[PDB]
Amino acid sequence: SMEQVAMELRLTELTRLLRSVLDQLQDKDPARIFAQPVSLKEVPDYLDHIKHPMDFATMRKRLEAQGYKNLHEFEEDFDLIIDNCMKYNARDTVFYRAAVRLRDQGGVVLRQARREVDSIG
Repeated sequence: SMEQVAMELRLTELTRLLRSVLDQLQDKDPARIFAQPVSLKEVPDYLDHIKHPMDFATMRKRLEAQGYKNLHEFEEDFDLIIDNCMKYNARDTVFYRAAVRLRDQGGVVLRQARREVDSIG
């Protein structure tokens, strides 16, 4: 149908916007601490601690399959990156600290993304 097409154009444009959001958030991680899945070879117990692992490469795979229906879904995944780290790693670690800085800096990008998603529909 023409409606299904219109819908798919909206999803494609959301994907366009979320791809830009993703690039902006990932720039706030210049150390690349969150770029890839935590290695289960290198942290073999990880899944005993963290039930839903997340990372920026995993988000990008989902993004490129148009797997985020709305900004809320995307933000859920971003928040998992941060919250997983802040639980697994102690407060005094470079990892925890990287997550705090990512959360704080990402807030700004996400605040305007939400306005853009609502604004453009």
